[PDB]
Amino acid sequence: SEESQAFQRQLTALIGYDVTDVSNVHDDELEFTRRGLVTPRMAEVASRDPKLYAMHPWVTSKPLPEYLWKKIANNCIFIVIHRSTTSQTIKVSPDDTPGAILQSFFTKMEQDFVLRVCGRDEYLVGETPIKNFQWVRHCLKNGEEIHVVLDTPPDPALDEVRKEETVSLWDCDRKFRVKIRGIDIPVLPRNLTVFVEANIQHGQQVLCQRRTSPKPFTEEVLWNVWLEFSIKIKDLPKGALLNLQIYCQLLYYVNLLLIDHRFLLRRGEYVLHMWQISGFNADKLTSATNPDKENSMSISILLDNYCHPIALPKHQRAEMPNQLRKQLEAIIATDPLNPLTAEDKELLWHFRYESLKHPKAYPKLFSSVKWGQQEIVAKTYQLLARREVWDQSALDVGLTMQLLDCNFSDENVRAIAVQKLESLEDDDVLHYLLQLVQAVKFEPYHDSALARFLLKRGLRNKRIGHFLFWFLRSEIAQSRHYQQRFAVILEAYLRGCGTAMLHDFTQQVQVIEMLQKVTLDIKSLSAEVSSQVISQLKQKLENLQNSQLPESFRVPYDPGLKAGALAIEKCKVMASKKKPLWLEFKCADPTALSNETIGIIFKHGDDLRQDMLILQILRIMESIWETESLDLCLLPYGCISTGDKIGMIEIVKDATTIAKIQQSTVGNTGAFKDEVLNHWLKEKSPTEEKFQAAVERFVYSCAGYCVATFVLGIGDRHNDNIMITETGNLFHIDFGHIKERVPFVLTPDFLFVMGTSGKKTSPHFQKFQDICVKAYLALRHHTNLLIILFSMMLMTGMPELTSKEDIEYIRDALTVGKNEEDAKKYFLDQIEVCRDKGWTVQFNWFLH
Ligand SMILES: COc1ccc(-c2cccc(S(=O)(=O)N3CCN(c4nccnc4-c4ccc(OC)cc4)CC3)c2)cc1
Repeated sequence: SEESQAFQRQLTALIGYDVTDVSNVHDDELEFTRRGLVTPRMAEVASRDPKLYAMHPWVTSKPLPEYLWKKIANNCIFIVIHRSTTSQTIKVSPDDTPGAILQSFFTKMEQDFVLRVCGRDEYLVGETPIKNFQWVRHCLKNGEEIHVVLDTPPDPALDEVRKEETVSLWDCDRKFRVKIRGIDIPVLPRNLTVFVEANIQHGQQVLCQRRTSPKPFTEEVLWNVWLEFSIKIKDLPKGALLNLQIYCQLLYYVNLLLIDHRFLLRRGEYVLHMWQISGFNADKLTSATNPDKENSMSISILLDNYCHPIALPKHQRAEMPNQLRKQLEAIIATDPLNPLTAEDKELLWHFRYESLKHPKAYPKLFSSVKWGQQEIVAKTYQLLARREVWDQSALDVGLTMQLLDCNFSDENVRAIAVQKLESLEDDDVLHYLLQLVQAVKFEPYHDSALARFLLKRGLRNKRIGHFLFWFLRSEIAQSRHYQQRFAVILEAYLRGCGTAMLHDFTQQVQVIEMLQKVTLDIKSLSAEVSSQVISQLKQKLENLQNSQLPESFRVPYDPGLKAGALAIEKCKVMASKKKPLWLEFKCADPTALSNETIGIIFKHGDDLRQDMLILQILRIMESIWETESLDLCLLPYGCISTGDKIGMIEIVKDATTIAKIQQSTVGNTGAFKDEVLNHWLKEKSPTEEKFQAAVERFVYSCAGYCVATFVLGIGDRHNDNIMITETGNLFHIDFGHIKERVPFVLTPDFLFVMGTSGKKTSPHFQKFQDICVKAYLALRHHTNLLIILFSMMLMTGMPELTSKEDIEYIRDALTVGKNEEDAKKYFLDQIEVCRDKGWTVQFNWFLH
């Protein structure tokens, strides 16, 4: 039809990639995944409650934090309910249902009304106590009033979805072989000899290696040689990768899955365009080929074809000594970055039913399996069929994440990690979502349980689905390595989210494309900002607003908010290397009880996915702290990669950098004075109440950021990259932008404000040291979780292209090993290194 061809053409523009494109493909896998995902998508669309889908309430089952409780004086919460123009402040209990709060409204003077948060497409509905709604919790934390507009449900017809579209391998004792025909590149000019190393890999584990003779590095090098491996064909596991690498030293690589998605041994002829190494990475593991056929290195190979095909079948007492049990338990209580030795692995494997009794043992036990041995692998599966302990176990997200990393390539190992994730409520899925999307890079096949968990969760909740879109779209628009997989996963989502989200995504995508042009132009007018730039900006925004540009769009980093018209007078270009656009918008919603403006920074030039990852991890730290009743007042500002080297960032209101506070100079030229931050703080606070409230928030936020940045290894920052709000909330910005050194930014200007300038102690600095220690020890209760996120982040987001060594930073900084008091002391040390010390690093940067 056309019809369907129009839709597909719609889809393509949203995704920013053509899933029907069959040009950079050498098999069926992608098309096969497209059709495979029809079922899971249709089962979730059909099974969806349409009423709750449309109103997407955002709730949690977590207790309301202690902190939080102390903001509810007499078991009471006030809710102001608007209707045209009148508004009454009902009195409510924290366990009252929105059902109960509507009866308590009509009786306190046609059932079809919901409470809608004023100024936002956010609903307080369903069978949840009002205190357990995240908006309600947001309000309680920030000391704001809870304003709701009594109105009519959203019509679920707007979310309507358009009706849609052998010889056994274990009988083969032959050793496996690949013919290397040759390599061909259109131009050399690196400025030698070369060989091809051929690896049989299973999830980063090298099973097997054969290599070619060196030959001179011409534009074309023929070999043309059989490389016979030590490994039999019957022992090739599912997920086995043929990895082909070109040396002198590593210059190019490419991969070919040896067992395909239909369980068939790969046969025949391939010409494969390779990826280049650029002067330890999820990129190294991709099954995708370079689409750039004009410029890339190519390798030509032949797989030992047999006119008969080869599948891959689908698998159908005693007691431990006391001291070996203790040997084992010591292994199991060791952290994720701790190397297993050959001995440890053998102990793990020999005593593998004992090991199964401990869910924490599983990464290390599955890391002790010989995946290059058909019979051992078979015994691993017999083991995983015996899973009562794993299934009864309390979800541990840290443990589960670990089974979904680069070390686990077996479908069946990974499927029990996803099994566990099913029990996460939507609030927790949102916390981990970007890390779960990224973990899709460690999957061998396009269609995986993980991909289907993400799809399912995205289709079941519009807030999840919103972030799944942008997170997937971000990767598609800058990862050639994975854009084909992620595009197929994104199209799948897109075919089940409903007509209204499709409409919304289009406008957002449209707004974003318009603003890209508008900032490309301004970057190039402005050399390394003049009248005739804020001429041509205010000009271009006008000639768009006003054009062309949508009447409203949803804010991608905060989908409950809708932006309307530009505030053209408030829009500047920031005085910065990359000329970011500071934009401000009118809020589309009339029921918005303020006049405040929606601020959005748009920047070309930098890859914003690193920031995303760090910001997401800090939010995890806050939920970790929340479990121990600590609020460190972070501001993990919104920030979304929207396409290639572009994206938007939340303007935090009433906020300046610390540099600007100092640069009302001060006599440059140079450095720096201790009061000023405090005077600015007094200058911005009216009452002595608010001032001291501000000094307090400062003590918490400073502590949060000192801990959070130290653990992540990104605390040695210059103060043009540290901001503070008028109410005292300190925050770091711009994690892109990742001797003498410093573990964090605690400069004399922060110390004054705490009242310990020049150099002694004070009540506030005493609180600071105490809060830092509690915070630090709380994160350490979750050492494993943090070690896995950090190591995943580096591998999926941090070029570099990183080395077991960069990853080990965090265990050092988390002082793995140590006890509560040696760790308390370590961090109290770090607080002292900053004090010594003072302004040198800030001054030093001046030095240029
Ligand atoms: C207003 O609240 C903010 C929220 C987030 C951010 C932000 C977060 C991450 C990155 C960016 S950026 O790349 O657009 N940024 C880079 C650093 N940057 C500066 N560099 C040197 C000196 N000053 C700045 C700067 C100026 C103003 C400012 O906000 C008022 C923030 C930083 C400005 C623009 C900005 C800035 C302000």
